Parts: sequence; structure tokens; C-alpha cells
Amino acid sequence: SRSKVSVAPLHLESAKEPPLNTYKPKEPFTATIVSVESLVGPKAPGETCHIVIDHGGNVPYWEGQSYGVIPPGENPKKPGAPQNVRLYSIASTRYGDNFDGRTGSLCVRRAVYYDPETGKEDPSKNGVCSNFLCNSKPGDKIQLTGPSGKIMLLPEEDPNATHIMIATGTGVAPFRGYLRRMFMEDVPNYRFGGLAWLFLGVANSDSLLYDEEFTSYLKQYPDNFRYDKALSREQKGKMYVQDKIEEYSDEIFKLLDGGAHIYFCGLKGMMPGIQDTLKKVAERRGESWDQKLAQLKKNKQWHVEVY
Ligand SMILES: Cc1cc2nc3c(=O)[nH]c(=O)nc-3n(C[C@H](O)[C@H](O)[C@H](O)COP(=O)(O)OP(=O)(O)OC[C@H]3O[C@@H](n4cnc5c(N)ncnc54)[C@H](O)[C@@H]3O)c2cc1C
Repeated sequence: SRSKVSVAPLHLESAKEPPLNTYKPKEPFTATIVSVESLVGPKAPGETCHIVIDHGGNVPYWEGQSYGVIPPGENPKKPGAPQNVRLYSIASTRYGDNFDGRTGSLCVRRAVYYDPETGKEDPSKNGVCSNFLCNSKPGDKIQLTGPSGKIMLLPEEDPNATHIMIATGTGVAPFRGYLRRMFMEDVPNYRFGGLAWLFLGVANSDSLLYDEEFTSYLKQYPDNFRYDKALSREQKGKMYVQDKIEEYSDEIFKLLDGGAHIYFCGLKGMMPGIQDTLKKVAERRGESWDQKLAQLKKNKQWHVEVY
């Protein structure tokens, strides 16, 4: 009776390459919604929902990939054509939230349109797929394609590697799946003993996603996990993720020089600030960020999936 949760079926560890494009837009797999829950409190700027989908084992994936969802309806401008696919990073491990290899989960922020001037909402301008997803109920069907993506696959060749994960908002999704695989699940062939460090930037406390889960790893694996948060409307210029990275810049640089992998996922808007900060930090140390970056890319330590 140990701390790691048993997962099945272990034959999901036997594949040598990740599944890709198993289902395509012309003939999607019809999955079923198991549950939908809001992840945020009243003060969040908008709703972010957690959706568990039963694919019954027919649409397996690896951590870090995405599922494509085709919302119902006709393409707003392709008469007789189906809506385009929207991609969502999978937020669960390959065994899924019920530890049985039958489900996958998505972390979806509702894209709501407000008139800038009148602040008035106009539902005809809301994002179609995200609202359809957070409006779903148990038993509803969803058309899935994929899985897709290789950029965010977790490098497992060294089980003692260092992984520094920087997310904003729904960009936390792939990291929830990495971390359950590193810490929560009993996966015999992947026993993590390195350092995983998660930085998460959100608007405020009520907008934190999966905080209870991440906080718990702090108490169980104090030597292998670090977690820092930045609340842009409730912290110590206000607080963005780049500021936290600045705070720990020496450690981070030291880790990157030692071979650490670094990942960024979430809204593309997060990137410019981060890159400014890293250049300024490098400069203070007397290093060229440009040269450092070229080296991290060459060594395959730099992983970005922003949208
Ligand atoms: C690799 C990848 C991973 C992703 N992972 C995630 C994830 O984990 N979670 C997540 O929440 N998203 C994720 N996304 C984004 C996701 O794919 C969708 O882009 C997002 O959910 C919005 O799609 P939608 O169909 O709701 O909006 P769409 O209907 O495509 O609308 C796009 C935007 O246009 C605004 N808009 C629409 N019509 C008008 C109009 N007439 N005038 C003015 N504005 C208008 C809408 O309000 C919306 O903001 C990811 C994207 C990629 C590429």
C-alpha cells in the first residue's frame, strides 16, 4: 500500500512512438462527455472549465499532445462545410483522471466577447468551441480528432532530468499531465527522481487552476518539486511570470547551463515580456542571451507551445 496510484493498462507504455492523427476531420471519433466543472472562483475574470471525455481507449495519446474538437454547426463562411478544428492541449496523463486509459481531460477557457466601449456582451461574437465545451453536460457527444503535436512530448530518456515549466492560464494543461506522471501514478518504467519546477501566472487567486493538486506535491516531494505563482492583480509594476523568473534567475540559469529543459505554454502574449526579462538577466551576468538561446535550441532544451 504505497503512495503512487495504480494505473492500467500498462500496455500503454509499450508504444515506441506517439500516436498521431489517428482520427481526422473528415471522420472524427465521437466521444462522450463524462463531466464538466468550473475550475475558478467568482472573482476570476472569466470561466475556465475542466472537461473529462470518455474515448473508451480508442484515442490514446502521450502527455503533452493535443486533441482537436470540431464544434457542431456549419463553417461561418464555408457553406455546407464543417467548422474548423480547434486544438486543446490534453490536461491529463495517458491513463486519464480515472486511471484506466479510457478518458482524457481538457482545460478550456470560455472566449467571451464584450463591446469595449459599452462593455456589452454579444454572444453572437463569443468563441464557438470554447463555449460549446464549457456548456456541455454528461452524456453529450463531442467529435474528436488527433491526437496531434510532438513539440511538448516529455523527454524521458533521463529520469533524473530537470524540467522548468512556465505557464499562463490554460497553458498549465500539459504540465498537469507531466506532473501526475512524475509524481502521482505508479509507472514502473518511468521513475522520476529529478527536479520539476512549475511557474504559473494567472490574474488572481480565484483564477488559479489545480492549485490544490500542485500544492500537495510540495508536501510529498519537497526535494523534487518547486512551485511559484504570479497573480497579476494581487501581487508585488504588478506581478507577471517573468517577474518570478527574475527573482530566481541565478538558479534558473545554473539549471539551464546544466542541461535543464524549459517549457512555455499558454497565451502567445506571455512571450515578449519573458524574453525581455531573460535578456536583461543575462546582461547583468555579463552573458549574451542571444547566444545562450541559440545554444538551448541547438541542444533541444527549449520547448514552446503558445497560442
Ligand atoms: C496547440 C494549441 C493548444 C491550445 N490549447 C488550449 C487549451 O488547453 N485551452 C484553451 O482554452 N484553448 C486552447 N487553445 C485555443 C483553442 O484552440 C481555441 O482557439 C480557443 O478555445 C477559442 O476557440 P473558440 O472556437 O472558442 O473561438 P472562435 O469561435 O474561433 O473565435 C476566436 C475569437 O474571436 C472572437 N470573435 C469571434 N467572432 C468575432 C466577431 N465577429 N468579432 C469580434 N471578435 C470575434 C471570439 O470571441 C474568440 O475570442 C489552443 C490552441 C492551440 C493552437
